[PDB]
Amino acid sequence: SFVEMVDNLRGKSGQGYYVEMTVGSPPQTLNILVDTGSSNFAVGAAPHPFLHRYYQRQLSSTYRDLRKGVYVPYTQGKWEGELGTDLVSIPHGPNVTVRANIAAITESDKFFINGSNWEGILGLAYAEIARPDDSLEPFFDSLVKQTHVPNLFSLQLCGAVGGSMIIGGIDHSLYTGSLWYTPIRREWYYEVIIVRVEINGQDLKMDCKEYNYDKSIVDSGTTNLRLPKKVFEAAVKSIKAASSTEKFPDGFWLGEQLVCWQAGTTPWNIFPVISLYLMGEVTNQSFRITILPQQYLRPVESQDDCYKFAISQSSTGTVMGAVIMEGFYVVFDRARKRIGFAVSACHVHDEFRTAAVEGPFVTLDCGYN
Ligand SMILES: CC(C)[C@H](NC(=O)C[C@H](O)[C@H](COc1cc(F)cc(F)c1)NC(=O)c1cc(C(=O)N[C@H](C)c2ccccc2)cc(N(C)S(C)(=O)=O)c1)C(=O)Nc1cc(C(=O)O)cc(C(=O)O)c1
Repeated sequence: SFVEMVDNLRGKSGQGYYVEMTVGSPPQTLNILVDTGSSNFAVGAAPHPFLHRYYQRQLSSTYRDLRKGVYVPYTQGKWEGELGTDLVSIPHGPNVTVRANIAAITESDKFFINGSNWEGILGLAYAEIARPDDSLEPFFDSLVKQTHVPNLFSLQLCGAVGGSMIIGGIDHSLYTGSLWYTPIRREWYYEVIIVRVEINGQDLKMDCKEYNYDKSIVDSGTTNLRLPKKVFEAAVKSIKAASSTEKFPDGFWLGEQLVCWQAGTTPWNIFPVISLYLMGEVTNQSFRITILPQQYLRPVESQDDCYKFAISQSSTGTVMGAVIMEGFYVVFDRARKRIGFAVSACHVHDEFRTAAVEGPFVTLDCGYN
């Protein structure tokens, strides 16, 4: 109903945002990771060193085994298991219950995270990247087909963890400024197009096709801003440059090690802002999201302040992870093939620089084919 949905996501810093859900009759309560970079609904369905609870199909008078197996590889970990359907509802979501495909995770490899407090994954992307193939209708597609929930969801992910997932519409009480929309290039991943990248106003000077080699995606279930080999080296080089007045292990830039400062004395100001120019809704029109250092230096667990560098290389294209999403209010407007960004209530405060969604701007394409 909306207020009912605000603050429906928890997580522990750096381990992923989950929403509560229920599967089966009687209802079984599970914490489910919100993942826009995939398309399978899947829950642990067997004991595991990291699972404090799981799905027990036999205890469901509504479970229908589909007799198929399923394997899902992510960048990070992987799992396989048993396909089936069941009844699913979201306590602090809309007031509906839907029959949806469920993958019962029977074994997994580096998937579950110790102390993460979630036990499954909600893949909110399109059917074209469902496993085993696009015949396996994704939870959200079931939701819209089986009910009146509009084809739309929004994600307010908070840092410094909580946030909100508004299913079915836009809660205006949760963002300021205006919504800026970028076209979903193609309905598989949420694919978007980056037309320009700026660091403290310096242009990276690359052919805009490089920012999107071989795709750019918006993915609530990846931690980092991930950048293509070329773009990444160029960005690091500029962030290193602008902060060389300090010392870092040269593995810190690969994320393997931390940097520390004493409480309240982090030199935030020597870390540059990053600006991503996303393609607009009209010809030759952009807009930008600006990303503060408080966003790409993730705070990591003595009473010193320590940070991981949360920008990493990728060779499967750009991924606008939690790093990028945490500032902003993000609208996945499926009905209109577009992704909106506005600044969030829980945005990063700093008495000098602000994260912002701003525009319009102009340019003269940038997609990889
Ligand atoms: C099946 C596809 C839809 C699949 N989609 C995805 O992998 C993207 C998802 O968002 C996928 C889902 O989430 C997972 C969370 C886990 F804990 C484990 C895990 F395995 C996954 N995420 C990731 O792969 C991922 C998660 C994380 C990560 O840390 N996630 C945690 C839970 C999190 C923490 C804070 C905020 C939000 C989430 C990190 C990364 N990085 C590589 S990183 C270090 O940030 O740069 C990646 C995919 O693209 N698979 C695939 C991968 C590759 C490849 O990279 O090698 C190649 C292909 C292919 O066939 O083309 C297909």
